[PDB]
Formats: sequence, C-alpha cells, structure tokens
Amino acid sequence: QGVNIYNISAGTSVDLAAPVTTGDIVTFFSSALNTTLNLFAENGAYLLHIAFRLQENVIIFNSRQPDGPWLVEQRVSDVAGAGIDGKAMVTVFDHGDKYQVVINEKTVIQYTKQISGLTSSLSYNATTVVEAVTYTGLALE
Amino acid sequence: MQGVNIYNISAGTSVDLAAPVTTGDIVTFFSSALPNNTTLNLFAENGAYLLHIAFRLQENVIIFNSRQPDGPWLVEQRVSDGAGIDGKAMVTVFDHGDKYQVVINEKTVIQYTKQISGLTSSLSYNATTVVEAVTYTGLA
Repeated sequence: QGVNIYNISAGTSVDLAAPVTTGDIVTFFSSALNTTLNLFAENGAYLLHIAFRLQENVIIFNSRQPDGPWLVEQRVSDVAGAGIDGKAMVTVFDHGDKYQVVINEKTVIQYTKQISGLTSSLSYNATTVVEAVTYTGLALE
Repeated sequence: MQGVNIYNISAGTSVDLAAPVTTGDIVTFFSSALPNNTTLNLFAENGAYLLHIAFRLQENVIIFNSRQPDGPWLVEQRVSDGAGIDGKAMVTVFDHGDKYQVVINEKTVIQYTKQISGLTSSLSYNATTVVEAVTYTGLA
C-alpha cells in the first residue's frame, strides 16, 4: 500500500509513480466543481473518460482505444454535495471489471469497463489546478 | 460496498463515522496546520483508542499508542520525524487487520502492530482549527 499526491494543471496529464490497478483508488480534488478527468493507460488509451457537461445537464463516461473511435458513451444527469474543503471530490475505484465513480459521498456510476489495462497516467482538462491522490497496492495475494 | 465519506473535525472534538473502518479500509486526515502538540485518534465504540497518533514537537517525535476505554496507555511507539497537497499534510491510515500503516503525505512513517483490535467508529483531532477526514470504506 502507498499514497501518492499529484498536481494536475488544466490541459495537462501526469505519469503516475505507482500505477493504479484492480483494487486501487484515485480521488481528484477540484475547486472548479466544462471539465473532464481522465485515467489513461500506457498505450495512450482512455480507460475512463469523465466529462462534466453543465449546459447539457449531464456527466459523460466513455473509453477510447490508442487510435480508435470513442465507444459506448454513458450519460448521467447533473442531478448527481460539497467535498473536503472548497473543492468537489471525484473518486474512482478500479474494481477490475468496472470503474466506480463517486462524486463526493454520492456514487454516480458503476461503469462496465470497455477497455482493460492499468492506469499509469492521469489528465485533467479545462473549458486551474486539480490535485489527485492515488491509493495503490491495496490488494494482497 | 466501497464508499467515500467526508468529515469536518473541529479541534478538540470527535466524529461518529457513518461507515466504520475495518480491515482493508483507509482513512486520511487533511491538516494544513503542519501547535507543537497535535493528535489524531481512531476510536472504537467502547471509547477505546484503537490508534492514538500524537505529534510532539518540543521533542521532535511522533507518538503512536493504544488504550482500552478503562485502561491505561500502553506500549508507546516513537518515530524520529515531504509535504504538500493544498498547503495541508496528509495523515493516512490503513486498517490492515493486525496493524495500522500510517502515511504522512507520501512517506509511510510507521508499521504499527495493533495493541487493540476492533472497528473504528469514531475519529477526533486535538490542539488549539479544523481538519477534514475522508474514509474509503467497504473495500471488503
């Protein structure tokens, strides 16, 4: 087990020191909660793509291969608190076959993976700085 | 089932967890205030101190201990002594069933062997204003 803090500027990504695999957590802290958060694989594929669309009253989840087309988009109405301090908490559990996304204390989606692989990179897009904390090495034998 | 819980702990007060912390669960305190004496505690229903972390600066040492509700303090564990997230300090704690791994920011500071088992149903922070607490539970 190990904790890793990060600083992700809007429009950029970070290579994780310790990759996120099955049984691992990742939580983004965002004051700015027009925005997307991403879990990228080594081969540049979007394992999980969270897109917050306000003017559309919906949150979007999708996956894209290294050089492929976007896949089956998953939508959730903005209908889905506050967070730690002055910033929302978008958490993501890597459940192996699914990605559980918890916005603050409320679970918002049980996303059936469209692309397997371990997350070794994270990104945050604008539309200024979000932090991320990775809990890894959580699974025993 | 995995769940995230957020708590705002005022200095000198505790919080009843809406989801107890058991084996395989995590808890992380966010404290920008790192007085020479601060403490963080994982409490059990019966008021026992499953884990007591104390930052003694007039001694430059971190102190880890346990105590039964009625009982006296036990084998105190002392640790000699990076930082950054949001001008805070992150004191994370993993419940490993038999031990408590404490991580101050990204550095694991102690592999504390439990002196008292039980599931954490309470948290408190002391010194004198507010430290936040996030629990990742149900990691079953």
